[PDB]
Amino acid sequence: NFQKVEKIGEGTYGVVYKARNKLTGEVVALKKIRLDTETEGVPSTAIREISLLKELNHPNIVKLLDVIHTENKLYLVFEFLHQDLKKFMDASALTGIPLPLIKSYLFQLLQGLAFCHSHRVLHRDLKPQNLLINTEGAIKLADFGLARAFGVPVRVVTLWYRAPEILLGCKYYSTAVDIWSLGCIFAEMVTRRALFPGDSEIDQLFRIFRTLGTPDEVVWPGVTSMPDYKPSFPKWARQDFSKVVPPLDEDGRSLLSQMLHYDPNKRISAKAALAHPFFQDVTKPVPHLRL
Ligand SMILES: O=C(Nc1ncnc2[nH]cnc12)c1cccs1
Repeated sequence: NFQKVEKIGEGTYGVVYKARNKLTGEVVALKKIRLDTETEGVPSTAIREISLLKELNHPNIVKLLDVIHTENKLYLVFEFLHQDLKKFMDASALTGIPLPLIKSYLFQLLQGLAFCHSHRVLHRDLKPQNLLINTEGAIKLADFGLARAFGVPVRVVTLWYRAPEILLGCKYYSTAVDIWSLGCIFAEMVTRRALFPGDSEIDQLFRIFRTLGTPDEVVWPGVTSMPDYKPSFPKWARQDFSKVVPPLDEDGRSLLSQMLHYDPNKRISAKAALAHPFFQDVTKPVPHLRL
C-alpha cells in the first residue's frame, strides 16, 4: 500500500523510508520495527503500547498516522518532515541559530513535553536527530514513547543526552529525564558544540561531573545509594554556566541550570519551564530552509 520513494536512514528500531500512500497519495515516513526474535512475531505488549500512542496527539509531536501489524511484522507510519535539528545545526555552524529561533524551538518542545508528561508518557531518548522541523517554523518530537514500547538498544546509540539517573542505573526514572535531554540540546543550540559528548557510560558520567560537579548527598539526596554509584568517583568541583554557554543571557542560563539539576525531583518541569521569564519575549520566526 506504500511506494517507497527513498531511504531516509537507519532509525533506532529499524530502516525508515520516505514513502507514498497509494490509496491517499499522502507522503509519509514508513518505519519498519526490527523483531529481535523476528520469528516469534510482534510481542503483544509492544502492540498494545504502541496502539496507545495513536491517541497521544499534539502539534509538536510527530503524528503517528497508522500502525500496521501484518505478516507478523510491525510498521509504523508517521508524518513526514523535511529537516531535522541535527542537520539544521550543522548548516548553521558558521553563524549559529538566531536566539529568537532557539527560543521558539525550545518553547515548542516544552509544549510537546508538557502535553506528553501530563499523560505520563516519556520519550527517554531525545536527541537532535529526533527533533524534526517544517518550513512553517514548527519543531516536533519524533518517536515519542517508542522506547517504552520497544526498549532502547545499545546499538552506536548516543549517550550524549542521557540523564545522570539513567547512567547511575536507576530503573524507575521519570519525566525529568526528558528535561535533562532538552537542556543538553538547548546548550548545543547556543554554543554549536555538544555539551557532554561521552563515548561510553563512564565517559558520559565523568563529562557531566567535570562540568556540573561530582554529585553528593548535599545536592542530590540519595545519590550515593544509586545502583552504579561508586564512592571512588573523582570529586570535581562545579563550573560557572557563564563559562559553559556563553553568550546566553541570565534568563537562559537560569533556565538551563534548572533543567540540568542533578536531583530529578528538583529539576524544572516542562510546565514550569513554559512560565520561565526566558520566554517573556518569545516569537515564532520562520527558519531559513533549503530542501
Ligand atoms: O526517521 C527518521 N527521520 C524522519 N524523517 C522525516 N520524517 C519523519 N517522521 C518521523 N521520522 C522522520 C530518521 C532519520 C534518520 C534515521 S531514521
